[PDB]
Amino acid sequence: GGGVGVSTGSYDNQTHYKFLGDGWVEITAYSTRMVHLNMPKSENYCRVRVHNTNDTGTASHMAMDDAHEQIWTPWSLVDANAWGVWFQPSDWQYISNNMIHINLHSLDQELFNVVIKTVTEQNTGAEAIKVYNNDLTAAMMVALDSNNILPYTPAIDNQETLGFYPWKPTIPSPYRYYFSCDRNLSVTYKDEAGTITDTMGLASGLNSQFFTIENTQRINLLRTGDEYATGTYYFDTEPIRLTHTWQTNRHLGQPPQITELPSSDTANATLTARGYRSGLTQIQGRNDVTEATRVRPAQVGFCQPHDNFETSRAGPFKVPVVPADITQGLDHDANGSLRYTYDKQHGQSWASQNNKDRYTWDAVNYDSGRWTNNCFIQSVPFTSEPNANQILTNRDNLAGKTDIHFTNAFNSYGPLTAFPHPAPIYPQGQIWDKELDLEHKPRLHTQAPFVCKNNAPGQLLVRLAPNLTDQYDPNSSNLSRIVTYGTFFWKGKLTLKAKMRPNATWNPVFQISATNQGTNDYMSIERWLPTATGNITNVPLLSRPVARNTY
Amino acid sequence: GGGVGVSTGSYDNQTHYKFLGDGWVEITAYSTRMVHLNMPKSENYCRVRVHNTNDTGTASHMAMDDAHEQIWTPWSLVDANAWGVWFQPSDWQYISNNMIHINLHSLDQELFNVVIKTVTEQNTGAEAIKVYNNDLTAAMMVALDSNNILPYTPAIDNQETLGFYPWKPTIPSPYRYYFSCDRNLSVTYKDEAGTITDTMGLASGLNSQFFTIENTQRINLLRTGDEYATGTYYFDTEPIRLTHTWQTNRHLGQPPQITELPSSDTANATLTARGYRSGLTQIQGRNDVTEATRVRPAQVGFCQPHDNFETSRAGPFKVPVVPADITQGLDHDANGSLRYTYDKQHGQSWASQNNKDRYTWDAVNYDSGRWTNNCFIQSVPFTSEPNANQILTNRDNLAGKTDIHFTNAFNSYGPLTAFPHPAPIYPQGQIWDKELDLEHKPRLHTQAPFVCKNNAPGQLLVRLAPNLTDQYDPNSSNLSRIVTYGTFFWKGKLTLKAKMRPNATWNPVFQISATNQGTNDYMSIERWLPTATGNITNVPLLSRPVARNTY
Amino acid sequence: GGGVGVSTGSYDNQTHYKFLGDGWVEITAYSTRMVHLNMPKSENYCRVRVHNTNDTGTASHMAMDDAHEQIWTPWSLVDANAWGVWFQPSDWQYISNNMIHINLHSLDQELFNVVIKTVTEQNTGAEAIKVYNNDLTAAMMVALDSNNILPYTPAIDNQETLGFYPWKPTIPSPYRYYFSCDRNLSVTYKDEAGTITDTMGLASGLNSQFFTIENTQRINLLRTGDEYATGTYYFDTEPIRLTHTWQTNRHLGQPPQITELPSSDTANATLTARGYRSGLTQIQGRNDVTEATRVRPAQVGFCQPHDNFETSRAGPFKVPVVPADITQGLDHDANGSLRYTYDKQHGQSWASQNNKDRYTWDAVNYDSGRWTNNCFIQSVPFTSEPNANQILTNRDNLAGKTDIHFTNAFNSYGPLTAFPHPAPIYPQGQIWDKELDLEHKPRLHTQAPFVCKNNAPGQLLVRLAPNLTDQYDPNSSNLSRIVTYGTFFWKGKLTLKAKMRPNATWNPVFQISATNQGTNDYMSIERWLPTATGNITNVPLLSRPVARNTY
Ligand SMILES: CC(=O)N[C@@H]1[C@@H](O)[C@H](O[C@@H]2O[C@H](CO)[C@H](O)[C@H](O[C@]3(C(=O)O)C[C@H](O)[C@@H](NC(C)=O)[C@H]([C@H](O)[C@H](O)CO)O3)[C@H]2O)[C@@H](CO)O[C@H]1O
Ligand SMILES: CC(=O)N[C@@H]1[C@@H](O)[C@H](O[C@@H]2O[C@H](CO)[C@H](O)[C@H](O[C@]3(C(=O)O)C[C@H](O)[C@@H](NC(C)=O)[C@H]([C@H](O)[C@H](O)CO)O3)[C@H]2O)[C@@H](CO)O[C@H]1O
Ligand SMILES: CC(=O)N[C@@H]1[C@@H](O)[C@H](O[C@@H]2O[C@H](CO)[C@H](O)[C@H](O[C@]3(C(=O)O)C[C@H](O)[C@@H](NC(C)=O)[C@H]([C@H](O)[C@H](O)CO)O3)[C@H]2O)[C@@H](CO)O[C@H]1O
Repeated sequence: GGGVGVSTGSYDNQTHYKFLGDGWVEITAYSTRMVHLNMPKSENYCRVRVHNTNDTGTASHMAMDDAHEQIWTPWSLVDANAWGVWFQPSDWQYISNNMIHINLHSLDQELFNVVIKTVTEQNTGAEAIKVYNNDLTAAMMVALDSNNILPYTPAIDNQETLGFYPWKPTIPSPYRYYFSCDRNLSVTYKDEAGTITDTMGLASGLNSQFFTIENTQRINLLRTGDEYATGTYYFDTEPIRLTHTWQTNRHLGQPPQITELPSSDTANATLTARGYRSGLTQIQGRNDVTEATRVRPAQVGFCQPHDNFETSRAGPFKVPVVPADITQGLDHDANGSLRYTYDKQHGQSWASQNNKDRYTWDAVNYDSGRWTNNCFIQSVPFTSEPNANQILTNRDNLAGKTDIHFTNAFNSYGPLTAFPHPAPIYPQGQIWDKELDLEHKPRLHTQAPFVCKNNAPGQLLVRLAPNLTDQYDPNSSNLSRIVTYGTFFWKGKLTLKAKMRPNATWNPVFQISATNQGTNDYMSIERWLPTATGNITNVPLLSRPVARNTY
Repeated sequence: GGGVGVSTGSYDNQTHYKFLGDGWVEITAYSTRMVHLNMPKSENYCRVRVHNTNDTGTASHMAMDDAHEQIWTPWSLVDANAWGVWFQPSDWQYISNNMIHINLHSLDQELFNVVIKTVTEQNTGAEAIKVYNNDLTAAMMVALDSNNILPYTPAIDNQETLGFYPWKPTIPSPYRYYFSCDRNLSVTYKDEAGTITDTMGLASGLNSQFFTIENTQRINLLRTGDEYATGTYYFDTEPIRLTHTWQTNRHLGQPPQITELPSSDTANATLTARGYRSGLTQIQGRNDVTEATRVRPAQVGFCQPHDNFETSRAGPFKVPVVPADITQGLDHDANGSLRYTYDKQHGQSWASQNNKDRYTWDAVNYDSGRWTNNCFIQSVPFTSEPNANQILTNRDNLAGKTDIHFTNAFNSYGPLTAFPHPAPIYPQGQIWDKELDLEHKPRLHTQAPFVCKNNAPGQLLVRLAPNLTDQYDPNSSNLSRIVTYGTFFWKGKLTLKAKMRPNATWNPVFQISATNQGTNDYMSIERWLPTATGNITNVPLLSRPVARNTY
Repeated sequence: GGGVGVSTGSYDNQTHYKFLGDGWVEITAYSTRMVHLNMPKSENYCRVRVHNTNDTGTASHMAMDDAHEQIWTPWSLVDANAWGVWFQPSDWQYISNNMIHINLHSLDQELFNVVIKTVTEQNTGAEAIKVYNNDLTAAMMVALDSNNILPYTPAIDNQETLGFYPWKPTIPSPYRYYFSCDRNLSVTYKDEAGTITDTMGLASGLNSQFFTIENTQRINLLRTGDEYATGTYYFDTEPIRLTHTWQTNRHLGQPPQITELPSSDTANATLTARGYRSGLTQIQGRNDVTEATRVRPAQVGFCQPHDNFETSRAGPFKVPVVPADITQGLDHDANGSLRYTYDKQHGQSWASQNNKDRYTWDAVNYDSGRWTNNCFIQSVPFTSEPNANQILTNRDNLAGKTDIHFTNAFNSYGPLTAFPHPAPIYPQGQIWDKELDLEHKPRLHTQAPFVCKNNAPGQLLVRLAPNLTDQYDPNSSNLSRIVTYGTFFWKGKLTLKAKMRPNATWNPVFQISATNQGTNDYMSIERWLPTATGNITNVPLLSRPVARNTY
């Protein structure tokens, strides 16, 4: 039933594995958090703009423009979407090593053991002690948006999701969303003479959308004995592959036939002379077949315009880039490696004195990357040994500029392009994402492995109902109210489908393994262990350890 | 149902006896305690090491090395395993006198009448009074580990088990477990010149295990009206014998036949001359049969290496020793007598000004002990009247050292060895123990009479759920929280099977009996009685009073 | 049906995995080999002795004595018992990483596609060409001993088992067994004056056993179209644990309670003073409790007499030693680490110019090892700070000899001893073994994980039936016969039961992983890969990667 002095739920953070048959595993991940909620700093919906002129008023600083318009709401959201919420590091190891693909099934959520307290300051003076006592009749307002009427607002974008540590309490993310506003910011370079427009526009009768939680939602009122339960949500998603691909566009198909086996282990094999070699090529006018010029089934990976900034009405923004392997040439931005910034709750370490910690994720698929300094375009009719005018290298100045080269603006994407879908990032990364409502849709989102086809799981919104003092004027601009905060337990259940991997290879596969301390190896075990004072860190685990044959 | 203002359980500490048939008794022992729980001194799992260089940095002090590595947890354990929890002294007398063997059957446990209070300090100043008031919505976290996933950690090792006095409240033991770390400590003697290594190692990727209660367990949340009940656990164990054996290896079999009965009560009987005596001996080349040299069915008891310190990766440790009778020669360590150190809650007396009280338990089986100064080895071919070179005594210096003798290093254990299983120690001693997970297992554990064959009874873990103030930063290193403590009642039911003893002897058997005060006899009654100020002591009762025929 | 020109079997070397339910896996390993058989070098049973006087005629060389007596038989045995026959390296990785325990179920064997050819030398002269042609009517003799009447003779002892490479043909091991003979070899040291007896004895009417394959067995005759199939054999065995134990005798039980948590990550925690500490110890006369001297449930591991040579009638031999961890002190022989010697067929590399390759296997269980220089025995009554006469160290000269110390002769094994069962060695190691027919049996065999309780799987014996020329005299001492050899396919199916491991730990477990070439790390991948000329090596894989809680 429930009431004062009776718990409305239980605490389960453990993860379970059922083996359903041959190779198939049902993974059930329970997660529970104690959540700390503060009375909102304003009772009102606010429409606020951040316009930073100090940064953008001076030339060439375009890329740091923050200017936008947002609706601030008194509500806060409980957002469970990150991988670090659901699993402990060893679970991720076990899944990553043993399973060929995995998929989302269902999601459950609960709120229980609501506690609301009021704060009074007794013994006013140098002592200034605070007294804490229960308000048994106070309520917490809870709303779930199942129909996704409100703007969809993943909390992991700002790393505001529930913490990754079962035994540490966590806080909600305050709910907010963008509002339509036009921005004009002119494009300049460093120390350029002129004037930067740097203006924002008036509200648009066309594009204005102001949503209210109270008008769009059914709000449940939870006192202490109350509990709230979301129904079971079911994902419709495609499974993601947990094995990386090594196999480049030059590894596809049948190798050339060697003339004979080499005599010693140090010797190299030889091939039929390229003039006499059989094969298929799209080069005209030459009788040759070379491993580089032979036709392949598809383009694996593609060149992407990198550090591309395009401007629509809202302002400049960087065009996303499909994550691919940074090659031996290490260039990160061409291949669009992800870079995370996160706090102690989600990562970092309590030993760290910095405000945030940063990690650059490199794609684990060694096939589709591009190494730009070694890319080139050659003139037609094709020739062996091109001269300087017959080949375009990455050392060539585009539009007479020293640091701009054709690979900056070059886009090779086309019908023949094939690339792997990027990989989940265990402690910090977005599990699922809502699909855009546009008619023509992207083939993949960049940050999130799973995209909900029809309807995303709802956003769970909470706030404290206001406690009013004895004096309340509805027409007053300032509102006096009782200082109040609350805590509650969030529990959720995430079910996944996965399948065990085969091993057909003679040789041992790569695995995620712990390593002794004292060597600086990334997997050195002490990083997953507590310290003497209880400091702990949770760092990104490599994913997709095991290789796969593409073709 | 339960709620605020309704008790969720009852208090039964009394012990019951059912007589089920011929000689068979079902013993049901109820025990109840009020338990006092403090908010944990840290919210974090901590990995801490104690390395005492002051003791081990100087030579010959090896035996006092404390160095290890442990995981400190915020959780506390309620541990009912000691004999002093379950029985009052007269119950132990009654069982020990009348019963030939006894065995464990089942165990139940309950938690009820949870009370949680918060502490505030009013009237700040010289008065500095504390105010106590109920937090009705606060919860206590409870976890039972049935599957024994967590490291198994008997609280009686440190004497941290629940107190032995029904009317006195008791406290939990904080839960902690060892963590893998390597230690190097060199071996030295007193005033030896050199350097002692005395180092500890870095964490091991191989051996590191860090467990979390939240990740491995299902935690129940208990408010005031809530109660928790363990299911019934069932022991699989072998019964233990409650009668001692007197019968030495020289008492086995048929005595020699006397020539004639003696003439007076003071006279001694005589035997057939050893040269003419019939018998069986393993001595070669002599025609004799003596009571000492005649063959016996088995070796009763065996010589043990004593004060043996062996070193694996973790450090030096003393090898355990099967408890046996300290003989007329009184030597304790050769026969491995147990020595307990315990506090007022478990023993001692509230009249005592010492921090702890100490008792040395001597084995009650008078057969299998070894008296070392009278042990010797004799050369082959055997001879009567050996000279100094033909016999090895315990006065002989081994490796040219004054205080080391062969009985230190000598191990006689073999296929013919038979010894009694040691005995339970009533007020302070471990009732049951979990079996090691190794493949080749010890025949008995040294401290505990009962060893659980398959799965030990679960460990019962508790903590207070954190109470947070109005200001909580998840990323802050320091955590401010409301001062909170709680109390609850622990109740348990331990069922035992026992069988009454026969008496076939003409003469009266030895019994455990009280004795008048004024003589210093160990059983003097005032030790079991309260004092004027209420001080009470509970001291070890001898066990296995009644003799038994071995063969 | 079968006949000339029809194959009687198929080639399956692949390994299969069925998932039967929760955590349970049925592993089916097929293995197939082409076997090359030569006409035996003698048609007779021969009783031969090797007596090497050159080695043992001179003092101190006792340990190299090879002297024995054997029955040489014309038969050869096909022996499938090694782990390297059944699995490819990645299969062993997969099993070793993911499975907590494993057990033998059944064994099948087949012989098919028998080919027998005769050799004639045409064009006698400098050319001396050999001609090969089929003898269609020739037969191969096949016998399986199900009842184990013949002496049991594992071929892996000499590393004569079928090769580890599916695509490489292999040869049988010629069948032979020991014959009873007495040897006298006196014990001497280097450059000792005297005479060494070094004799062997005459045949014993008591102990002589001469077995014949033809008299004890039913032999099947296989021509080309014939095939042979063993029935299904079923093992009765205990499963073996695939997880190592780290937990030393000093890691057992509850750690001491620290006074307070340390202030900084560099600080060490402190414990209650040993004089005031509660606990249980077997030391008498001291009021202390130390981590080294506190009582533990059992002895984990034990000291073993090492390089112990005992002599029965047959000669000197080294006493086996239970494999245990070689500690930080690295001493191998005290802990009995295994050392293998093997050829290219079973290992090594075809790049190697040495005749054999050698590997020393160190036990993977980090608990039960002994580090001998740090072991010591201390005098009674116990004292802190012993002087030189009060402690026996490993630097102390035993019997006045420089290099002999008490740990050489010291045996701590007893009732309290517990140790792990050693681990399987993947490429080279014996899977199963027959149990000795003695009444009192060893608790484990040293080399083989699995011991057959009742009846071992039969030995499969083969030979070519003799081809006789036109001239045959039964009474002639020399036998002229047609040069003949044969080939056949051996196929076998080994079924195993295994169970997946749980992971309850927060931190990542250690795993077997491949590693990039260019670092000298043991797991560097190129060792599992072919070379340019086709050379390949198969090296021992570490086993039991994942840690386990002992207690
Ligand atoms: C090209 C050049 O001149 N220098 C580069 C250098 O920029 C690059 O990274 C630097 O070098 C250090 C090497 O110890 C780190 O890699 C630093 O990166 C940090 C970061 O991104 O801020 C530090 C941070 O602490 C790290 N993360 C954690 C959880 O500790 C991350 C992390 O290692 C990476 O993100 C991995 O993806 O890196 C940065 O100052 C180095 C890279 O080796 O190469 C030089 O040539
Ligand atoms: C050999 C020698 O030089 N002297 C020994 C002496 O060590 C030994 O014990 C001492 O003598 C007194 C006699 O009154 C006690 O036996 C002391 O032992 C204590 C102990 O272990 O600390 C005192 C303690 O108070 C006692 N326990 C309780 C509950 O009161 C225990 C207890 O009596 C024993 O453990 C019984 O097992 O003993 C100690 O100072 C004596 C023993 O008689 O013999 C001398 O020769
Ligand atoms: C104590 C001392 O004076 N020297 C030891 C030394 O004996 C010991 O081993 C030697 O050092 C080399 C180091 O490269 C090898 O370990 C050699 O061992 C061999 C062997 O057993 O013959 C060589 C062999 O090729 C190796 N096996 C394979 C398959 O390649 C094996 C193998 O590495 C081991 O058996 C592993 O168990 O070793 C030997 O000459 C070294 C060990 O590091 O330590 C010195 O201190």
